[PDB]
Amino acid sequence: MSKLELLPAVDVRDGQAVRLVHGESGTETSYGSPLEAALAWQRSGAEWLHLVDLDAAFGTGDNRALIAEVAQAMDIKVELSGGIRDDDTLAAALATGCTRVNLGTAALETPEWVAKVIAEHGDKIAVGLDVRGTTLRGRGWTRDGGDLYETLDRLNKEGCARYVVTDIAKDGTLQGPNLELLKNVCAATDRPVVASGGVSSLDDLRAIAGLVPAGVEGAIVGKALYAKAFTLEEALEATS
Repeated sequence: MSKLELLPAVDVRDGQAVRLVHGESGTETSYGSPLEAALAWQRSGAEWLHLVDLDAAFGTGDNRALIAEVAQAMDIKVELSGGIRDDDTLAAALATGCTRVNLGTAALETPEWVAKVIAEHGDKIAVGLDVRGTTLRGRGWTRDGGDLYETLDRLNKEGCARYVVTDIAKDGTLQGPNLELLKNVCAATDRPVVASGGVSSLDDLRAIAGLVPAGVEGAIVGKALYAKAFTLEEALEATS
């Protein structure tokens, strides 16, 4: 009923809260302590934290203990992502008591594993779709991931509860969300869609909120909050 969920992000690389541009390794701007960033969002009224281990995502080690420390400090909902691609990584992620995880690369690379984990864990699983036109991209050996609609059909029919949708071209660039893409994904499923990437302004958040009736549930917000484009309090006011 008009409300858009907001998920301020903390992405971790080499023990730091960082923002990348187009999700590309080596474009890091560091914002200091992940724990302090997460604590600040929570103090500012966040209902969700979107917490990401980028080292795990990129295959350059991991920040497992730090990610756990951050999650333990949260009294709010936590959506956890980054290199979750096998049983052991999934087990540790879920042991945080996070509200849900995101699987990204895994859905392209081992579709049978994603099917199994959806079946076993239900709506504790959401799948990230990283879209270039109509093609999906991952972080393993797969620049080609598959056709967007074929992957959505397979995941829909396997019972996937929720999708996290990113246009790599808008990521960390502050150029506005890809509304056409979000709406195209809403056409292709009845499951909730979470927008990820591209937010630069309060008006961008209002535009994403305008898609709630079409099936967009929330928006993950990174660079604009760290850049102080607006305060989390202002964002919360604008998204009902």
